[PDB]
Amino acid sequence: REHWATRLGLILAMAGNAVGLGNFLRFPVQAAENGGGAFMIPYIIAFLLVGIPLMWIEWAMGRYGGAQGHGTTPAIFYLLWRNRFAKILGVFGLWIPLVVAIYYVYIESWTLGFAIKFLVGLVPEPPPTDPDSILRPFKEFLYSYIGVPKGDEPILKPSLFAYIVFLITMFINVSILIRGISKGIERFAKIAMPTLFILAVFLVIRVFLLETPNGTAADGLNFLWTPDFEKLKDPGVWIAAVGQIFFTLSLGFGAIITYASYVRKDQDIVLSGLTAATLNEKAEVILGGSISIPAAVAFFGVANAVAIAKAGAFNLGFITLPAIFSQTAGGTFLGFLWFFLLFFAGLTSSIAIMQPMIAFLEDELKLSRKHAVLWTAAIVFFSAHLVMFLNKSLDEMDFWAGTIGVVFFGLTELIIFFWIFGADKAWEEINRGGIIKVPRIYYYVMRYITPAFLAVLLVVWAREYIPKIMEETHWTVWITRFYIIGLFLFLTFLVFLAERRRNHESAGT
Ligand SMILES: CCCCCCCCO[C@@H]1O[C@H](CO)[C@@H](O)[C@H](O)[C@H]1O
Ligand SMILES: CCCCCCCCO[C@@H]1O[C@H](CO)[C@@H](O)[C@H](O)[C@H]1O
Ligand SMILES: CCCCCCCCO[C@@H]1O[C@H](CO)[C@@H](O)[C@H](O)[C@H]1O
Ligand SMILES: CCCCCCCCO[C@@H]1O[C@H](CO)[C@@H](O)[C@H](O)[C@H]1O
Ligand SMILES: CCCCCCCCO[C@@H]1O[C@H](CO)[C@@H](O)[C@H](O)[C@H]1O
Ligand SMILES: CC(C)C[C@H](N)C(=O)O
Ligand SMILES: [Cl-]
Ligand code: NA
Ligand code: NA
Repeated sequence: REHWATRLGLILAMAGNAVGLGNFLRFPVQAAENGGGAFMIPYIIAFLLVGIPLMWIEWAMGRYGGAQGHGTTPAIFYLLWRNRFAKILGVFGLWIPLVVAIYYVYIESWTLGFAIKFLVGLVPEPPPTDPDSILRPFKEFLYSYIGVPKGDEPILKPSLFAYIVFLITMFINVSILIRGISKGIERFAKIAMPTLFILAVFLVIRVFLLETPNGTAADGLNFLWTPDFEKLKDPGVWIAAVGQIFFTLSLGFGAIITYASYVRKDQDIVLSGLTAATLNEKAEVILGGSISIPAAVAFFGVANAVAIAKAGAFNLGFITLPAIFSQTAGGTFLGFLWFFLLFFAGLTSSIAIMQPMIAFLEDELKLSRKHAVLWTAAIVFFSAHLVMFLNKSLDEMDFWAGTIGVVFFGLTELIIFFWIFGADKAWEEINRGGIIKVPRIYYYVMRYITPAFLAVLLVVWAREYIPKIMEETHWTVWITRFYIIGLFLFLTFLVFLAERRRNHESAGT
């Protein structure tokens, strides 16, 4: 089996797994929509009660499976719980990353396309004072790129440039993955992560220099870091916070599990897992939190900045920020640096959510790496046509896989590892070879608190939010639901073929 070559390479690869579009695009919007500082308390609590403990659990499961030649959940769940239902539950650990990859790589390609256009100066020219006259051109720029519907039909018409850039983006992902764990992902991470940190710090510094009649960057920081205990009683803020913690730490996506399956059986995962999680949180709350919101608040003030965040998931990052930058000397190049930052952030993450399908094809169907990467790329490329052409398909996938699915799967993997496999065997497995030990209090959090927390959250989700999503949506959501259910059936069939192959192999040995 492949292994990470160095400790630093492993840490930077896992940090790159985590530090993505989630830190720079998703976090600011989630925080802004939910009262800034009012979001942060639940967010910190969720990190401590869900993020940290689940990170350790996923590292442990991955390392445990890898020692036996398995990096994905169909096989790993079965190793933990020898029951056919384990294998079926395990399909989610392939299905989630695949469905998320389908839309995530497309959004990642937008950042490459924008980076290129900002670099070469093919960007809107706002008329030099009224905000709308400054934002509108950038709104139109994004809408023309992805082809937002201008009429009634729920159909997208991406530009030719966007489509070609998606092809290039797929090619770049493949070129890293096809080189494997140590020569591909690890090597790339040693270059991308420092570059990413440098760009982000530079952008924070530039943003902190912003001052207008409407405010300063510091007003943005105060908004985000001022506690509001009157929201702690709102289930919505908790659901938001926990969802962001899952997405941001790559938890419940089977991706941490697969990366950890390349860690040697003896190697520490306690300090390593904690460091990766901690690096992600610094990049999220310090870097991600200090770019978009402070820029927006400085130029528009808090109320408007909040209204912008609520407008869409992409307004703040693809429209508002570049518009703000355009009003400053060298602002187009600053826009380039921003999109280049997002691209590297996305790229180090998308390789992580494609690796689970690759590992499954290698481990369970015995494909060569080359064929496993190419088939994985073909499935993602093909499927992405749904997200590229059908309005709001992206939103549906992000909900079922990227939102509900990961919380469900996080709870599932915890129950399988800490309840069925056995809490004490699980604890031993986590701490084995640890440079540090997990604090004793975390045994009780993992066994009792975390699962209760998640169960309650999932119930509130199903009761107070999913009814609307099932009944108040346009009929075209069933196109996406049909397709991703078919993907689940296809993956279950592959797991069935893998057990048949194992049966035929064992009969020959
Ligand atoms: C069922 C269809 C399977 C894959 C068909 C993909 C067809 C891609 O179509 C392309 O879309 C681009 C972006 O809109 C346009 O720039 C090009 O005109 C067009 O060739
Ligand atoms: C990184 C290299 C990507 C090259 C993609 C080329 C896409 C060609 O796209 C064309 O570009 C023309 C000029 O911009 C436009 O007039 C047309 O709308 C468009 O068809
Ligand atoms: C679900 C994924 C398949 C949808 C993408 C199909 C691509 C359709 O392609 C379209 O064909 C039209 C007429 O031929 C042309 O007007 C456009 O150039 C082109 O975008
Ligand atoms: C997955 C749903 C989105 C698919 C993209 C629809 C692209 C619309 O393209 C349409 O294709 C029709 C059939 O070829 C043609 O009759 C029309 O010329 C054209 O408008
Ligand atoms: C609910 C999540 C709380 C996480 C914070 C744990 C802080 C670590 O707490 C420490 O743990 C050590 C090892 O058990 C003990 O030696 C110390 O008594 C204690 O200070
Ligand atoms: C799906 C995950 C790989 C996403 C990544 N953790 C991010 O924050 O963007
Ligand atoms: Cl374009
Ligand atoms: Na993240
Ligand atoms: Na990343």
